[PDB]
Amino acid sequence: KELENLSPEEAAHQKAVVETLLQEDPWRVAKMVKSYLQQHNIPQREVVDTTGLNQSHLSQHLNKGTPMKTQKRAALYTWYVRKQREVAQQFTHARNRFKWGPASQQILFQAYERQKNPSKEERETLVEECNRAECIQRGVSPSQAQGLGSNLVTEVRVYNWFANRRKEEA
Amino acid sequence: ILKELENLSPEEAAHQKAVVETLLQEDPWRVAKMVKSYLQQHNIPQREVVDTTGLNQSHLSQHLNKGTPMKTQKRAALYTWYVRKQREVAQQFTHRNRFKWGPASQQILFQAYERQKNPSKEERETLVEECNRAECIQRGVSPSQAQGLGSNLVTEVRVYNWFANRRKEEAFR
DNA sequence: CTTGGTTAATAATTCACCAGA
DNA sequence: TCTGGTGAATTATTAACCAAG
Repeated sequence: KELENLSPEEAAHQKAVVETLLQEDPWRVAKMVKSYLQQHNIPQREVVDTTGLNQSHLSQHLNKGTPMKTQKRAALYTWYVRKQREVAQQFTHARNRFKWGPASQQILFQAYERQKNPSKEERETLVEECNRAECIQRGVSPSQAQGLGSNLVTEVRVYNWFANRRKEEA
Repeated sequence: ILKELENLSPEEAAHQKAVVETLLQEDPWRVAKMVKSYLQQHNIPQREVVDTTGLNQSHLSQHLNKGTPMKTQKRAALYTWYVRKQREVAQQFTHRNRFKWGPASQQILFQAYERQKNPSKEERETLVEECNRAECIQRGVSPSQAQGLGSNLVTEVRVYNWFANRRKEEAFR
């Protein structure tokens, strides 16, 4: 079961962390929040949907060094620190639209450069070849940590990454 | 309250039905490029099209900027809109939509800035008219005193926010 | 299956807009 | 004479179906 996602002493840590970041340099902290969001391909939307921060604003702050009031940044830094409810999910092999991580794509291109063939066999030869990459890229790495949740490479996807790439070239 | 007392002309419409009827045979993409260049030049919000072409924003874009296949009926709504749109040639003649900076105006504003960020209202309303020139010129009809740029007509306030923004554009890099 | 068509979503961008010093 | 902060709006880009050879 779950009985850990809430510890006062532990939480204190979360909180204490936010006040170290809200004292650090915003853009330094920002590009940290970005890198994570990147590494873990987390829908920008998921953040907004919860911090109540303005999409345009957030984007502008994470990609451009646009000024964000402390209280706001507090909202972000928190969500960020509390988000590691995600490692608990990659630690226990036990919505959001799927997103192709750069890692999986760099290879998705192979089969294409090699042979745009959609073989439901030489597909898996990449499905777990992507997921192994996705898992690697984002800290963890057990070929089996299924904590990829919604970003997990599947054939309800790979087949499409080829399909689409097809409808492209002329 | 400008007039268009021929707006509903027999021949006039007849010709419209024929041209869309033509492009509809022409290469779908060559037409797009055409529709795109018009939209670009006159800096028309893609959105204005979508609202009245009942076409899918994503779709309209993909077709116009990429080689995305669109079935006839829609591409029909497009052209029809396109040719009907070329009505506003009246607006530029007979001397509600978010404003936008055409390239010609912008390439000119960078100087008035890289030169010296001087936002002197003495120099602002000087620029408004200089860009407002390029705009008309870039888009044929050059009757400067023909506020035909309508929603896209450069104003003192714009150049302000522009300069303002560009300055504040110099943040964490 | 897959290619013509098509889009709900997501997010970068653009242009503003406002509070004070 | 703006400038930190902010955001409603617009649009390129995503990852999808879906009908039908």
